[PDB]
Order: sequence, then C-alpha cells, then structure tokens
Amino acid sequence: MILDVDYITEEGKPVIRLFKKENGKFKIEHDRTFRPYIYALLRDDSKIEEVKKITGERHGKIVRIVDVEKVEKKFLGKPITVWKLYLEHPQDQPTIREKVREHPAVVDIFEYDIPFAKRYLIDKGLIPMEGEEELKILAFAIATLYHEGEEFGKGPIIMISYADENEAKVITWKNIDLPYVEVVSSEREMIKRFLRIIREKDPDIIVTYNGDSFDFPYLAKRAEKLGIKLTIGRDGSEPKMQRIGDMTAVEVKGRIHFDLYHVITRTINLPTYTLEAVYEAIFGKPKEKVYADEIAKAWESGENLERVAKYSMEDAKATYELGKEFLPMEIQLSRLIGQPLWDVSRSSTGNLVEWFLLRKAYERNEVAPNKPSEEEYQRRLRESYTGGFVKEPEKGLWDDIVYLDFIALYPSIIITHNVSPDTLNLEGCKNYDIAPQVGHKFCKDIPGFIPSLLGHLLEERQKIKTKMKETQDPIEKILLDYRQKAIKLLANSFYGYYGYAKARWYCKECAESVTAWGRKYIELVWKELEEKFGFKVLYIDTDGLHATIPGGESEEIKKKALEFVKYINSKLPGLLELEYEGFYKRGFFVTKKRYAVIDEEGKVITRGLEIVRRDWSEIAKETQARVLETILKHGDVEEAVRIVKEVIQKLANYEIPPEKLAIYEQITRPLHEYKAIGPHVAVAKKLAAKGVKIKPGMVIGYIVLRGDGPISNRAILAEEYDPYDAEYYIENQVLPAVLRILEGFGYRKE
DNA sequence: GGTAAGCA
DNA sequence: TGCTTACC
Repeated sequence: MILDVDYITEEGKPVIRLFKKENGKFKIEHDRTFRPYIYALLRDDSKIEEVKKITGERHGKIVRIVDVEKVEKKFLGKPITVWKLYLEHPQDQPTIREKVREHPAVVDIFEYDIPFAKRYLIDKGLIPMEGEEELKILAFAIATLYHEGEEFGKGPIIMISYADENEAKVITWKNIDLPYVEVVSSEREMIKRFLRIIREKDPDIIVTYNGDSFDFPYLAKRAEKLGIKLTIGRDGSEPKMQRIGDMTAVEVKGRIHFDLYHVITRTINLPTYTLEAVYEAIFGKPKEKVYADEIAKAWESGENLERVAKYSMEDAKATYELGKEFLPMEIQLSRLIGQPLWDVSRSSTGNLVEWFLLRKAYERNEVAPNKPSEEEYQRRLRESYTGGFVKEPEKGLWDDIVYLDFIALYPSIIITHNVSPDTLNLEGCKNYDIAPQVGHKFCKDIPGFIPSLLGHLLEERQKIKTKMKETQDPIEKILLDYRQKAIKLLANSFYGYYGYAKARWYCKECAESVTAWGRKYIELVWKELEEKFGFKVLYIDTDGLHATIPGGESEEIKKKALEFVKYINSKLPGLLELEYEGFYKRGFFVTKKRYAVIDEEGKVITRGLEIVRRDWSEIAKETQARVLETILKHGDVEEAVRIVKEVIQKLANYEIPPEKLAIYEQITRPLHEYKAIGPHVAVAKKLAAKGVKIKPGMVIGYIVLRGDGPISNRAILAEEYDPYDAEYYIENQVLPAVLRILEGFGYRKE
C-alpha cells in the first residue's frame, strides 16, 4: 500500500517517489515520466502560437513552456475548450502563470497551485492506505527537566518512553530499578538507544500526542547540542518541519508521523485537551499527571523517580492506545479522500472536501475553480445568510416528551433539490426547484456535481449499513463501521464547505438555499404535528422537534408519535425523512439551546446549561446537576432548596476542595492583539511575563483568590492552588447557576 | 456554518 | 461592547 509521496529535483527535472509497503517489504518507487502543467483559457485559440512562446525566470535561469495540447474539458457542467500548458519543473508554475495572465488573449488560467505530488496521486488515480497490510505502529513520549525561567530547550531530556502492541518501556539515565526501565550512561546515550529502537522496530507509523509542536522540536534542540543526527527516517534522514496551514507540522521520510492532538481536537469536544483528560474521556479508567515542578525535585533528590518513570511509561502506553483507536477512522478518510494520512490527519474538514472534489473533478473531466483572491476572500467574509430555525421554548416542566429529527437533513436537501453552483440559475433549463424565501432556481435535468457525489456517498454508506446487518464475520463488521463513519463525516461537511470563504467551489446561494429548505421542512412538520395530530411542539432547533400531548397517556403519545412519522414521510419529497429518536419521561426547557430531559431509565441529557460549560466552576455545575436531578426524577423541591443551601455553608467554611473552584477559558488570540483584558487573560499575561509559552488554543484555569479589587488580577492559576472569594463563587456562580432552573418556580435569592 | 445565552 | 462557548 502507498504510505506517502513526494518529489526531488534530479538534475533540473522532477522525480516522483512513491513510498510503498507491499507484502511486508517497504519499497521506494521512482517515476520520471510525470509532467507539471496548468490550464489557460484563450479568447482566440489561434493566438496559441504566441502564448506557446511565453517565458519566465527562476534562480537566474530562463524558463519556458515545454509543450502544449488542446483539450476539451468542462467548467461547472458547461463544455469548455482550454489549452494544457506543460512545463518542466513544478516550481516553474508561479513564474509562468504570472506572465501568461498579462497576455490579452488569455482570459484566465486554472489548476496552477496544486502541489506536484498531489497531482500525481489524483491523475494516476492512486489511493493511499489501500489493500491488506499490517502496518507497524510505534508510539512515543518524552520528559523534560523544566525550570520556570528557562528557555525552550535548555533543560535536558530526562526520559524517552515508547509503546507497542507487545511491549512498552522507558529509557532514562539515572538509576531506576524497574523491569520496563532501561538505565543508560547519559542523555546522549538515551537518544542513541531511542534511534536504535526505532531502527529495530521499523515502524510504518510513528504516533505521538503533541509531537509536531513539542516532542520532535525538543529532540532536535538537544540532538543539536549533543551532536547527534536523528536518523528516524527510513531514508536515514532527520525529522523535517513542514508548514501545512499557518501551523507548522513535522515530517519523517518513509514513515508517517501521526500527531493525535490534531485529530482528537476535531473529533470530540472535551473541557481540556491534556493527554490525561482525553484518555479518561475515551476509555474510562484514570491517568494522573506529575507536574514539571514535581519532577525537577525528583531529579535532584533522585529518590522519587519510581513514580516519574511510571508516569512516562503510561504516556507512551496511552498514546499507543489512543493512536490505535483514532487511526482506522483517519486512514479511512485518507482512503476516501485519496491523500496521504500525514496530511489528512492535520487537515480541516473544509480542506478534506476540497481535495475530495479536486480528485472527483479530475475523474469527471471538470476544471477546478480557482482559490479566491485576497479581496474576494475578504468580500466573502463580510457576507452571510440566515441559518437554522430555533423556536422559543414552551418553558417549564413537561411529562412524556418525544424527540423527532430528520435523517441527514442538509445532505438530503442538497441531493434531492440538486443544490450546487453548476445548477444554480442555468439558462433555459426545463425543470427546476425554487429556494424558499431566497428564490434561487436549481436546475434538475442533469444532476449537479456535488449533489451527484453525495448520492454516491450516501448510496455506498447505505450499502455498508445493510451489509453490516447481514454480515457474519465480526472482523469486517468493525472495518465496515469505520468506512461508514468516514463517509458520514465527509457527507455532512458539504453544507459547511459551500459557505467556506477559502473554498474553490464556494456557493453562498447554495448554502443559503439548503438552510432555506431546512426551515421550510421543519416548519411543515411543526404545523402538521399540532394541527392534524393534536401534539404540542415544545421546542425546535434546526434538525428536530420536541413534542407531547399535554396530560396524555405515555403509551398513547408513543403510539401516535410512530404514526406521525409514518404519515409525514409520505408527504416529504426525495430523501427527506423524519424519524422517532426517543422518549423522555420528563423535560425542562430553560431557554433556546439550553434544556434538560430525563429518559425512562433515569439518565439525564443536559444540553447548553452550565453543567457542560468550561467557563463555569465545577461547584456550580455539581450543585446545578443535583437541583435538576431532584426536579426531573420527582418533585422533591423541598430538599432541592436544602441541597444548594448546604453548599453555601461548605463554600463559606472553605470546606470545598480545589479543581471544583477552577474556571477554564481558552486564549483565542496573541496576547498583544487583545483589546480587552479578562480574568483568564491577566493570568496568562503575567505568566508570559516570566517567559512562559502561551500560544493560541491554550486553555488555562484561573481560581479567584480572596481579596479586594479587579476580578482579573485576583485570579491565580488553577494548576497550583494556595494552601478564594466566597462572595464570587456564591453570588456570581452557584446562585446564578441554580437560579436558572428555580427562576421558573418563582424563587428569589433565598 | 449560523443561532443564541451569558459575563463585566 | 468584548468575549466565550455551546447547539444543530
């Protein structure tokens, strides 16, 4: 199977290399046959003989168009005649493009800034991570002797742990007596053993957690000072930093660096994204953290290292397990998109759709629209449309509730109303559907580019689901499940893609119309659910409704609910389908986007309320959860008021622990660009004053300390407490939190 | 990707 | 307001 691709300049000409892995043997495969090119649309096709002779320059030398062919393609469905300008080297494309645009007989030019190795994959129709191959995986993590004032790198690497399917060890240079620890002469020899372990194991994939930003760049700094070449690549080569977005990733030749941190952040939505937090949130069992302050003492003392070694071992072990679970999802995306895992694993869903289209656009002989210009991109940002409909809830406590939602609303709208730029407002098209409220016409004679592709996706997904039901072997059952999950992720990325400012196939009018149809079909079911079935729709948000027959018998509300979806689906066009999602014994609707329901088994789904927020104290979440609990389960509002008043005294007596006092707030900008200082900013601003590495995306916790003055300067880091203002955590957190529910019951501050 | 509730 | 985070 193909693991990666690249090119190298062999005496001025470009050579594609395919890093394969076939039946156990890893083998590089070269190719010199492939030619870089671009497209040029001419006003006068006779003026080709002039354009053929255009010439640029690069690093002193003179550059020209090696060849030219007249090809007929399509553009947004319509047939187009375009000339294919072949060059010699892919880095000639920037200079030639410029000079060809200037020409008056050239209208525009397309597919010019597509990386050369990616052309190869698309054009040759090759797909990474195909076929049956047992890839060797190896996770690893390091440990640094950090002091609070020290720069990045000055501290020695203390440990390097690595994990595997068979074993999981640690490598250090102090004397730790454990079966998994490996004692070594020095830092120098630690790094050396690591490199040997990598050569011995020979991993097809190297897994890490935060490798791109921390693990690898730290190694590099140390290996520089110790004069050691990090021979990690199969080419014998070192890890190379390669920019992909504004982000700077890390690359290893012949192997696949797989940083989990990127994939994780976009898959789930946890409070904090430390390795410890993520591990528990996936599997269940715990994993503690030993801080850099605690380890530095353990290094000087040299007696506490029994546990620090245990910590490092678990990081590698963790990373491997996490890695092992998140990989098949990511390798299936790579297989579906048709790009190397390394990129996919660091690629936004927007981009994933982009590349998916580019490939399919080739397969259909369609010329890809160009990226937006700087002005267009900016003019696209200052442009919007209305989104989903959200009903003001019928507030209060309600019995016997039902949830009904659409199966893949937006995909079904797209597919069945043929929504795409290549069908928008076509001239003299026979049949079309009009967009509600916004009035965009969509031709339905020939199925549009994107709609057509969603069809194939959902059809295949639909084929897998029926295959899973009917399959016997429980191995393929799991692999099927991953394919089907990947197609889902891609399938639901199209609506967002349409309004993505950097999108080649950006189509605001498409996005607007999908939304438009959404509201129509939801408001239909709404009016139809009450006026013809007697239900009372309590709340709505885009995709689904809550309903009930106020006072009615449980089993009747269910019986009629099933009947309503059986009737309404007959009224809905194409793929637009509604379903019976589930039943909830009670439900409490506070505001829009904020409510709680409780199933027949006793579990409570809380959405939007402080319970699931980061920027609220866990004492406020815990208290509020018990207030909800004691209202949803049964009317014990008497002890409910005692539950919260019991917490006021414990919070007053300083009897409540730390962590339950921590408030988390992400830093979304550079500290310089902040125009208004908050509490989480003032903490991270004074940390950076002591040389600490505060970057965007970093979620810090601030506990408020008892004093008097500004709320921001009184907040100290939550990671290290002071062995807090009781007025804040009561009157500005727990009380407001609990009030949100009890407000409807009429309670004041009591 | 738009809709929406909150804190000083 | 500036700001943050959740919802679909």
